Amino acid sequence: LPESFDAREQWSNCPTIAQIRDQGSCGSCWAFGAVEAMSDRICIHTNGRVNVEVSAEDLLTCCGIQCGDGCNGGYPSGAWNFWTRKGLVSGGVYNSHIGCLPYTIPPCEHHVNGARPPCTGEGDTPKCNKMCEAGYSTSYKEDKHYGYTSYSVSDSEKEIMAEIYKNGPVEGAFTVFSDFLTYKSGVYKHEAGDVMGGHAIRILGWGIENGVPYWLVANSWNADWGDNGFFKILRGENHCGIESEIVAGIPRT
Amino acid sequence: LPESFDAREQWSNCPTIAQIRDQGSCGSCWAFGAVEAMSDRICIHTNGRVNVEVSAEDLLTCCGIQCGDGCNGGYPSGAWNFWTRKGLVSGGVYNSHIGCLPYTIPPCEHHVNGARPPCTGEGDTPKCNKMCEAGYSTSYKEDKHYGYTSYSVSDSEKEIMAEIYKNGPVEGAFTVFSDFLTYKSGVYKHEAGDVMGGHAIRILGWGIENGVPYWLVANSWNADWGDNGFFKILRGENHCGIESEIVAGIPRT
Repeated sequence: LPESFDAREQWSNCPTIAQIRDQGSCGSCWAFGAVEAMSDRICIHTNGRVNVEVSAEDLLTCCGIQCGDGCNGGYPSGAWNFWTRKGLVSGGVYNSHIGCLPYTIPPCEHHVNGARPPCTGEGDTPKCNKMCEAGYSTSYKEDKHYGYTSYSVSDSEKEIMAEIYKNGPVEGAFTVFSDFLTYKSGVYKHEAGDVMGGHAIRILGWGIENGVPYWLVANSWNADWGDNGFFKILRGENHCGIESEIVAGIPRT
Repeated sequence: LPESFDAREQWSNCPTIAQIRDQGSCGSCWAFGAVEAMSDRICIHTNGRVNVEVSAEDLLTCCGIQCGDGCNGGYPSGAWNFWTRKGLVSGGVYNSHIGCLPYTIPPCEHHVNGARPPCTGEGDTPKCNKMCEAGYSTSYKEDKHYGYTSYSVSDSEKEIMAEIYKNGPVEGAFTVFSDFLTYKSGVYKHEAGDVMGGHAIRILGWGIENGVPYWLVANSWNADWGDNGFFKILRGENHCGIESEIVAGIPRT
């Protein structure tokens, strides 16, 4: 296995892999981490032939109790589970107007002095409407994209690495401390600050930066957070349980 | 698979299965759900031959950063990794003087009234003393028992059940609300309640209360909290994440 890896280089024809989104003022990081990596994988699974942004709207509103409690938080493995069964329509970003269900919660500043509104506390969850936005060609039903299988990956570096290399990006989670919130670049290790909680993310590569091994990680706090919305985190010593909740799946053909 | 199951009667030769520990004033439930399930497994796998209380003290204090922040909380999957690599010594309950390193943190009252002092959040992590207590027949390095494997179990009801039924109780986790804290009897469904955090526990069976399918769970809050130390929580609904984070392993024997 190579000394570093990027899903975006390895599968450059797939655009969603370089994309960064915004969950807004809603705790849908469980939903985002999932729908991001599904998009990457549908594309990867099809040599590019299929290129869908899978909807964060669909999963967040329509999943139910299995995924947890919506904008108040949720469970990744419920996400991929719902995907293998009820499956997931496409949906661009806020006012993208692409696919079936574009995401309907606005972008905001996540701990950064920008020009968009302040995010403020987890939004409330919207209802589930089994119908694509008006203008979209096919219906919700016909627009579903299915998972064939989903699974948890074990706490083993080499294993989480083999998975990203062979099947594309995965979903992870980790404890979040205050000192995280103002990350800018380099490799995040924890030193200071209080607990804030788990928070789900999409892992898309690994590498070494000045002696230090890392996971390359996409956050859903838009691109003016961190390193263009991405970040690196210590790899190897379960740092913040980053290696404890890897979940993944294979798209149906 | 059976419609009902109890590891406690499946392997009645295996006493640790029926035992409720007390974690005391320390957030070491991640440690307690693992050594508990590990003991159960060492007993089941050697068919009776080896019977030990695996030490909570050793895990909690000597595992380090791969497991978390000790008494402030940690990560089940880093516990089972530790076992497979560095091993765990024998330790019974507080003032048992059984085994190498018995637990050094006092039993207390956990969201109940009782004869014992109230628990506290304030819980320092005892240091990693790599010495068996005085009297113990065998030295610390000698008394270590090792994991052969550690693995995450996928979010599948039918798959979780079959792991237990074929291999022993498991460790797992769920999101705790405040309505949980005052449970007594019956099957847990989260109705009301506010969010309090994760809780790592040990699952040892399943069944059906009045139509309601549930999982049999050992808490580590002593026996006067709840149903003699155990509780039932609903099944098949990833309810409060119960089917989301299951970890296990096979003893080296």
